[PDB]
Amino acid sequence: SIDLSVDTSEYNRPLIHFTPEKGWMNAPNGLFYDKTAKLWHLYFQYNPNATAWGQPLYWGHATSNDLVHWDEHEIAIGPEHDNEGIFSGSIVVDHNNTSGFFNSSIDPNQRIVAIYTNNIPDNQTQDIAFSLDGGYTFTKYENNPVIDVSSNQFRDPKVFWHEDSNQWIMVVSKSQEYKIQIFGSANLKNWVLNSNFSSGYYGNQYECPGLIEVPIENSDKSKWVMFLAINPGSPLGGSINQYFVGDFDGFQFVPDDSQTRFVDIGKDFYAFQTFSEVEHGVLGLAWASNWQYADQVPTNPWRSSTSLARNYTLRYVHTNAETKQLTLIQNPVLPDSINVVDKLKKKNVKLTNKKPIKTNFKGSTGLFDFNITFKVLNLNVSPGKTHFDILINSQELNSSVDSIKIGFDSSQSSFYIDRHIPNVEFPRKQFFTDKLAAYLEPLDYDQDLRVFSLYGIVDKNIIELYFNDGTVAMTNTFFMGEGKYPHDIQIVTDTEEPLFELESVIIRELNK
Amino acid sequence: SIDLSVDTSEYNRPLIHFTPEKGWMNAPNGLFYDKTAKLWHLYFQYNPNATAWGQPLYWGHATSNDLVHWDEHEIAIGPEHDNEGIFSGSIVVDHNNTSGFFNSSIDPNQRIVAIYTNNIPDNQTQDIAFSLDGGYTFTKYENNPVIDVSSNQFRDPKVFWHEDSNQWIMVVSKSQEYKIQIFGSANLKNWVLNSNFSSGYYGNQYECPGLIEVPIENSDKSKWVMFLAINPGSPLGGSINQYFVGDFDGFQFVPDDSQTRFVDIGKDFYAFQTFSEVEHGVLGLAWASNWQYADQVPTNPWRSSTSLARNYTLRYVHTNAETKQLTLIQNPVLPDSINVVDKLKKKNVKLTNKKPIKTNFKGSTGLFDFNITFKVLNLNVSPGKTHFDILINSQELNSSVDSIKIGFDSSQSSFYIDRHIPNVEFPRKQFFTDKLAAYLEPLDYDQDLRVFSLYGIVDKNIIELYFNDGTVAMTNTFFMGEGKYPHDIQIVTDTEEPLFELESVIIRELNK
Ligand SMILES: *[C@@H]1O[C@H](CO)[C@@H](O[C@@H]2O[C@H](CO)[C@@H](O[C@@H]3O[C@H](CO)[C@@H](O)[C@H](O)[C@@H]3O)[C@H](O)[C@H]2NC(C)=O)[C@H](O)[C@H]1NC(C)=O
Ligand SMILES: *[C@@H]1O[C@H](CO)[C@@H](O[C@@H]2O[C@H](CO)[C@@H](O)[C@H](O)[C@H]2NC(C)=O)[C@H](O)[C@H]1NC(C)=O
Ligand SMILES: OC[C@H](O)[C@H](O)CO[C@]1(CO)O[C@H](CO)[C@@H](O)[C@@H]1O
Ligand SMILES: OC[C@H](O)[C@H](O)CO[C@]1(CO)O[C@H](CO)[C@@H](O)[C@@H]1O
Ligand SMILES: *[C@@H]1O[C@H](CO)[C@@H](O)[C@H](O)[C@H]1NC(C)=O
Ligand SMILES: *[C@@H]1O[C@H](CO)[C@@H](O)[C@H](O)[C@H]1NC(C)=O
Ligand SMILES: *[C@@H]1O[C@H](CO)[C@@H](O)[C@H](O)[C@H]1NC(C)=O
Ligand SMILES: *[C@@H]1O[C@H](CO)[C@@H](O)[C@H](O)[C@H]1NC(C)=O
Ligand SMILES: *[C@@H]1O[C@H](CO)[C@@H](O)[C@H](O)[C@H]1NC(C)=O
Ligand SMILES: *[C@@H]1O[C@H](CO)[C@@H](O)[C@H](O)[C@H]1NC(C)=O
Ligand SMILES: *[C@@H]1O[C@H](CO)[C@@H](O)[C@H](O)[C@H]1NC(C)=O
Ligand SMILES: *[C@@H]1O[C@H](CO)[C@@H](O)[C@H](O)[C@H]1NC(C)=O
Ligand SMILES: [Zn+2]
Repeated sequence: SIDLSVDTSEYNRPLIHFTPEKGWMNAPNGLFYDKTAKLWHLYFQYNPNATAWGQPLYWGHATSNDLVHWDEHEIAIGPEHDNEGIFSGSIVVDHNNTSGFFNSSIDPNQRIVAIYTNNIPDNQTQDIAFSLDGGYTFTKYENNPVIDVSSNQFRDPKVFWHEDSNQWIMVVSKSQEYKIQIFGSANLKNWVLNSNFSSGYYGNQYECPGLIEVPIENSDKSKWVMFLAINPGSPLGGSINQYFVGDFDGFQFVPDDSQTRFVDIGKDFYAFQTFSEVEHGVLGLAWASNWQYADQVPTNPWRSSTSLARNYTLRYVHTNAETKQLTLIQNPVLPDSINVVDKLKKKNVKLTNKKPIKTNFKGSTGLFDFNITFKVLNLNVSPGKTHFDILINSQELNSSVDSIKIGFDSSQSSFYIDRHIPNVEFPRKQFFTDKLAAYLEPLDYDQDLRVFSLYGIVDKNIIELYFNDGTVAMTNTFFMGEGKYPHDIQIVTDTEEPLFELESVIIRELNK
Repeated sequence: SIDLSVDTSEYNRPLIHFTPEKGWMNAPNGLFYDKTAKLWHLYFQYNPNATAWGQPLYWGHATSNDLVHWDEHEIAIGPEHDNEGIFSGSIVVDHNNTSGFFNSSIDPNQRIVAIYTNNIPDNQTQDIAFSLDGGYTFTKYENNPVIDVSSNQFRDPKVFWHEDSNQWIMVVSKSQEYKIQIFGSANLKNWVLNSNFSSGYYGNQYECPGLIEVPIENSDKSKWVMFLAINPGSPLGGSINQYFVGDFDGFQFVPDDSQTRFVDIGKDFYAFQTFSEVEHGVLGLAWASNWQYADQVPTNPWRSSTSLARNYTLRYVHTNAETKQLTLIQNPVLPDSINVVDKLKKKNVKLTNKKPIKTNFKGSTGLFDFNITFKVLNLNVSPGKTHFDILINSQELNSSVDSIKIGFDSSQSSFYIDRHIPNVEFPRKQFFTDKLAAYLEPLDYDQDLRVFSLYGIVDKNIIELYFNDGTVAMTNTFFMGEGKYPHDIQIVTDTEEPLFELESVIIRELNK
């Protein structure tokens, strides 16, 4: 039912965020690294027959050597019937053949098992499938389901090997009971329920849980981080991801505190999953939309991208002037395989109304990043002027320029985005929150002067912001008018004297 | 420093929300009922010298017989020096003279003690003062402070008599340590620290805690509810109030669960306090703004109102189709001293693009309410049309009408507000979030049809929404252009056939 006569790709298909060539994508699934083939695998909730969610629902599949250049493959897993779906799940590598699926002809690093929710009318079960060809084709286990609790709200298994307790661990959502259930298994087939976990912001239901050891920076120690998706009922409206920091013994997750925190405080970062088989640290990505409007955004013949892959650490950071908290840090994976088409580089710039920064690039890919370290100077200005703005401008088309704005206000110690584009209309835009804010403590002090940093990347219809070296992340989609895409970046202020010193400014036009 | 030559009152001063005649108001303080005088007392953080926060900072004072008609009095409490402030606090009635301040000539119901934070350079302490004239003038205790922990982040005491443990209880914020501290006292002068409580959404700092016994509807049971204000770092940006439900023994508050929930999910409901000496149930109100922009909004010669007084209960409500949670309910206090100028009443209205509801009132007070029960019918419509909208329109003034919109989308089971008023500019409007949403389960089912209810009241610059008989509350200010205020209400949809039946619609023009 997709109309291949209208293609928006030229102006709003991301270059380095994965999108399916056609149809509908939601949650990322089965994320893993093949150490033998040296390949990253992305699977995803996929409806090839429309640009909206529907059954039959499949695992789509793509691979990358570098987490930015993706090759889309044939559908990996499909349902038995048209009114069924292969819902979310994860992949593990069964190196030691605990499952019995793998003989000496399958390299240990390629002993690939998918654990997923099978959705049929009035029933959700956890099922497994194995791949003998490096994750391209799967055979479903003959004795599926591996877990059935007679529920239609029981989904999204994330599985990992727990060395300390010598077993497989599954975290899975009992979605409308607001429980993350922790199961254990010797062989991925026979599972025992070990504990239930309930905390944080409940919203309407629990989805896509995760549980992983995240490294503490400058340390050989880690904490266990429980990830949890809720939708609807996010405090920002719709879908959001949250996390909990604590310890895990193979049976029970015990948070260090009872505080609620979000992974990303943009509108468009949901169903976060981590890659299995990562040698150094923790990598993950999410679905870069919001259930409130994901199926209505003006893209064709596809809807949805993933976020960039991000690298997850824990750092002690000031959440106020007195107090440090061990906080989830994330920074984008952007390797040297990305081409720099053109660059603006400045240092020690005193920003004023007479000294704007303006890119003057020959053309546009619609893919840019900006990297700024700035200091707030001791200058008293009128309350309307305590800010500077990064403007992302389209080309002029039909006599107008569309823009989005990213700013910082020194009186509020807060970043903000305004993704309001007048004259772009789509269904459920009343839920498409335009103004988002993030409070941060200074990254550092230079004498008495507050220092902050900002890294942003814009990729045709998505902007990802990382405040203070990944202390806070904010992911938002944006939809410029037909044919319009990012062409030029400006950094402006209305202050006559300098309130902000840009210690370092690097703005790059990028390409695949 | 206030310019009394410019007065916006005629178009944007609320009729039934308390505002100071001039200057700056923030947190409500010292809320209590005088059972002898039959008088409600409102005190508030008050800067009479500007329409922005500054020291010296005072307790302003107003009284009401009905919680809508307020009489403003002389300042009740002031600081010793100009670089000091009487910060937030509470009042108790010391009926049995545990303090020793009151002889036989002071009616027991009028034995009024204020407990407040004294803010001086580099020090915040808890201090007390007593009134011998029914709360109009205070004498500070000669041995203040009553609590000093050598901190400049130690504020907002809410004190109550705990009958079960036969002592005074103080909840107070150790703001940047993220602790609510619970102290106990025989006499309001000598305090012992009994416990610390840390939970929920931390943001930047803890403020204005509260702890009170709230009744469960249709039962003789109750729970203890801990209230907590955070600012900045609200997930909605800036300032917000949250709550915890559990039990209290006079020493330790123990929540029933570790979930985070907000009292009000509008932008403009902060520093909530409950009235002391309420006979039946729990009444409270808040400051109806957000620290991000409170001191920049285009009102003069005052800034800020309170919310309406609200009546607080607990009810088991569906947060999803399967699961009920004991949830905080709030409904506005709107007594018979409010006059109905005009009303539109409709019932069993099958709403369509050809059947809009439009008020045709002769003039406008700028004060209206709307009370709607509606059913979602089984009709498949295009995704752009799965909603209806309540439009609140200004008069046409120099050929333009300003409006705000409250809607419901049946596909998302969510209400929304859009307070976006283009052309009205003020400092820090980048933080003035325009689009807010609230997910709700149906109030009821009529066979298979989903039933919802909405009560809204608009009072010149503030709209308060109560979804499903107070299941969710949302408070937002809005600023129409110079001279413009609400005049007419419309209820519209774009559906050609009926998707919504308005079972009952009552729209009233009100006056004081
Ligand atoms: C994600 O960020 C982490 C840093 O937090 C990166 O981990 C680092 O990765 C490199 C490999 O690229 C490691 O270097 C190797 O370490 C071994 C053992 O010391 C050494 O013998 C090898 O010669 C090699 O240099 C490095 O140790 C590691 N750092 C930590 C703290 O684990 C990781 O590369 C990032 N991943 C991506 C995709 O960006
Ligand atoms: C707030 O709500 C409670 C009901 O939830 C009201 O309590 C009743 O008040 C009347 C007197 O006005 C008593 O005779 C009843 O016994 C009370 N009922 C319960 C269940 O306690 C209270 O009146 C309300 N207050 C306001 C101002 O609306
Ligand atoms: O249908 C499930 C419900 O609508 C969720 O809010 C979306 O569900 C998720 C998360 O968005 O997508 C998957 C199905 O495509 C499912 O496995 C997962 O829990
Ligand atoms: O001290 C100001 C602080 O940063 C808060 O965000 C505002 O403080 C409050 C709450 O808004 O106002 C009062 C003083 O006006 C103080 O008692 C209370 O904690
Ligand atoms: C859906 O897409 C699948 C996979 O391409 C295809 O085989 C099938 O015919 C389609 N089903 C429907 C209902 O269109
Ligand atoms: C090992 O598995 C391979 C791949 O399916 C299969 O072809 C082969 O027969 C198996 N070998 C043995 C010894 O069973
Ligand atoms: C966990 O939750 C399940 C499903 O509700 C319940 O049956 C079981 O009693 C709980 N188990 C534990 C260990 O709490
Ligand atoms: C941003 O600049 C910092 C400081 O120069 C640098 O170390 C970092 O790698 C840059 N970030 C990105 C994403 O390129
Ligand atoms: C502030 O207002 C108070 C009370 O009206 C008044 O006594 C005083 O003159 C004012 N102080 C300053 C510093 O403006
Ligand atoms: C109570 O104290 C007041 C002064 O505050 C005084 O007017 C009065 O005489 C006293 N009454 C008694 C009964 O001691
Ligand atoms: C409560 O918190 C205070 C301030 O951090 C601390 O000194 C005290 O030891 C704590 N008391 C208890 C009983 O936890
Ligand atoms: C709204 O309508 C209901 C009847 O459905 C009524 O009982 C209730 O009091 C009304 N609310 C207000 C605040 O007027
Ligand atoms: Zn606009």
